[PDB]
Amino acid sequence: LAEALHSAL
Ligand SMILES: [Mn+2]
Repeated sequence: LAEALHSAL
């Protein structure tokens, strides 16, 4: 989830 958020951002 951390990196999902990074990509989303
Ligand atoms: Mn990242």
